[PDB]
Amino acid sequence: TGGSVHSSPAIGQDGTIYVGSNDHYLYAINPNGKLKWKFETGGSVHSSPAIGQDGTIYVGSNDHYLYAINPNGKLKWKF
Amino acid sequence: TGGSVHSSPAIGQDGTIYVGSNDHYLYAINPNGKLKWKFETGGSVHSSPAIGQDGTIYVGSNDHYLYAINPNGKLKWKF
Amino acid sequence: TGGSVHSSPAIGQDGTIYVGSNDHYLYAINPNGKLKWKFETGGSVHSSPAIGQDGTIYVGSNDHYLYAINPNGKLKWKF
Amino acid sequence: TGGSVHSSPAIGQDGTIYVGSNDHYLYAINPNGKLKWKFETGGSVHSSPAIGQDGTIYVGSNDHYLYAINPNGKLKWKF
Ligand SMILES: [Zn+2]
Ligand SMILES: [Zn+2]
Ligand SMILES: [Zn+2]
Ligand SMILES: [Zn+2]
Ligand SMILES: [Zn+2]
Ligand SMILES: [Zn+2]
Ligand SMILES: [Zn+2]
Ligand SMILES: [Zn+2]
Repeated sequence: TGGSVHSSPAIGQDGTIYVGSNDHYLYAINPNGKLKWKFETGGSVHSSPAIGQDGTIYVGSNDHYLYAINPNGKLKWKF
Repeated sequence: TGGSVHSSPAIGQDGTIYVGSNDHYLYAINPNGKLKWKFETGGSVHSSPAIGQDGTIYVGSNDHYLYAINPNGKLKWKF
Repeated sequence: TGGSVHSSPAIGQDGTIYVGSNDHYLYAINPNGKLKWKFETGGSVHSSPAIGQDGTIYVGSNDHYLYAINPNGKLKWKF
Repeated sequence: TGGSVHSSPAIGQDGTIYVGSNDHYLYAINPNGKLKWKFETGGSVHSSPAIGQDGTIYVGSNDHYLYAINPNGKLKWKF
């Protein structure tokens, strides 16, 4: 990555490892080690992501925002 | 929100995203992005909430308190 | 409690809420709100407890120790 | 251990307790209390490990790295 990983990884149903980092990013990583995508946030992602029934990744950041991100990496919504 | 989200989101059985923030609040957010309710606490909510069989949300805060909150947003009890 | 709750609560199979606090303690709390027991540790319990198949509560502390605690509150072992 | 345990323990399917520590290590501990193995990292392991279907332990560290570790203790990959 590019920042310390204080976030705890969540594992998708397809096996994808979802984790945040204090480099302002959220990383989706395949089990083989290659990166699926990364979603840039406005602050350090200290929160551990959560996965719902639809596969949406819910993670908070140090920019007052709670990000909802689709499995493909596009932003669903943000609070 | 109004504060950095160091808390990790818990996802309800109905799909509701439960998360805390260091703005002293606990947020219940629908999957569509709209807010269900928020419960104000006496300190920054750094702990990640937990959900039991009855749907009660258990989360700790930086005010020495462990809050138990019903799914509708009213306080069950606090330790 | 007596200290800020940075630990995230784990919920037992009987419904018991297991959480730590930075007052050096680990708290087991019944869903009704009354306390089951508390196990004193040598440092602030910042880690979130985990529960295994036998009901043992595994939680780390800021005293270099990883505590294993039986459901009744007595120490199983510590690393 | 040799450092404060800010990481939250993950419990394997065989019962093994996987946890990190700020002594730069990741600890795999049998339920009897004896250590299975430890994997040294380049920074304090503040993240809580996660376990996938294959039993791989995914944990982040304060050295910008996301470690993937096989159940036997050898490194799968790292990001
Ligand atoms: Zn760094
Ligand atoms: Zn930053
Ligand atoms: Zn801020
Ligand atoms: Zn405050
Ligand atoms: Zn205090
Ligand atoms: Zn202390
Ligand atoms: Zn120390
Ligand atoms: Zn160090």
